[PDB]
Amino acid sequence: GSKDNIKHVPGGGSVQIVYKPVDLSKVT
Repeated sequence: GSKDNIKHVPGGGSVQIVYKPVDLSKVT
């Protein structure tokens, strides 16, 4: 019913490290 089932990746971490490493600890 479907072609080759082509994969699409709108987002797979491609977005850019959204999770910021904690910078607050850095302040000390």
